[PDB]
Amino acid sequence: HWGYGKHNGPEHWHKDFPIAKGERQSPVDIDTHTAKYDPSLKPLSVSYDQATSLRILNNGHAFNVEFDDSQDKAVLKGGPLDGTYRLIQFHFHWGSLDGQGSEHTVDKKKYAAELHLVHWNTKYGDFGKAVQQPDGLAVLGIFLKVGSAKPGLQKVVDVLDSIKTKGKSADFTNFDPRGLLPESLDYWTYPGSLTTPPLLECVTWIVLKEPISVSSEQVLKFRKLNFNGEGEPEELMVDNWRPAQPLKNRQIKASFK
Ligand SMILES: Nc1nnc(SCC(=O)Nc2ccc(S(N)(=O)=O)cc2)s1
Ligand SMILES: Nc1nnc(SCC(=O)Nc2ccc(S(N)(=O)=O)cc2)s1
Ligand SMILES: [Zn+2]
Repeated sequence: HWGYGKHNGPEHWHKDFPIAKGERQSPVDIDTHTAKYDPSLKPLSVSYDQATSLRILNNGHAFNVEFDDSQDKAVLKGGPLDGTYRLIQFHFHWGSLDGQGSEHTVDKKKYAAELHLVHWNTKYGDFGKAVQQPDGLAVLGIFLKVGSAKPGLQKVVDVLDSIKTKGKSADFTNFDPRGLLPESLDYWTYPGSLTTPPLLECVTWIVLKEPISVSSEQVLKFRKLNFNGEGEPEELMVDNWRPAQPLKNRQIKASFK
């Protein structure tokens, strides 16, 4: 099955998922000088006051913090989006070292990690139908750099010891994802894809310009997770990022001057 190793990593994915070589794949490098300011773009509306986290899961590729998406709560609107997108999960991608880990890059700069808050378009009724549509998902991407600790991340960090291996989950209620946001909601946006198989071309990407700072100790704890299941050979969960893909016929738009 697919993964991040030499024999099953991103360069192999196209054999089982030929859309890997498609026209709107993610991530991409964001060339800041060629991204054009679009004054028609709206401020992003992130309304996470209500949300309701349920669980955290090690799925063998990353860990997902999952939300109850059965009601109109935790929604992303505005920005480049038409209509309302509901939060279902967030997860991260990160490196073996602080100098790599992000999926998107900024003028070729790689951040230590990248947070993806995943939302589905409520006009398609649920996530499984939404991923079959070109405007089905909106993923809010946030870069992580290593410096000061992010206090709002620590509850996530501390539960990781309980989901070390693939297939482990833990109750994870009352986690407020507002604690993971930077101050500014300035963003870049472009049409793309899921960055893991099945690589579906269903995502409006919204990537925040301002990174959050996390501590070295916080990211070191991400790197203690395992790709493998319990009682299998230990493979540290590191470098679970897809490299930048060809931009092809797309424009990246900036919300800010
Ligand atoms: N039952 C088994 N499933 N997988 C194995 S290891 C060999 C294997 O399946 N390799 C492999 C499978 C899929 C992909 S891919 N194209 O990256 O999804 C890459 C590599 S033994
Ligand atoms: N009916 C279906 N249920 N689930 C699926 S695919 C699930 C999935 O692959 N989700 C997912 C994958 C990648 C990303 S990402 N890294 O944010 O582009 C977000 C979300 S199709
Ligand atoms: Zn992701």
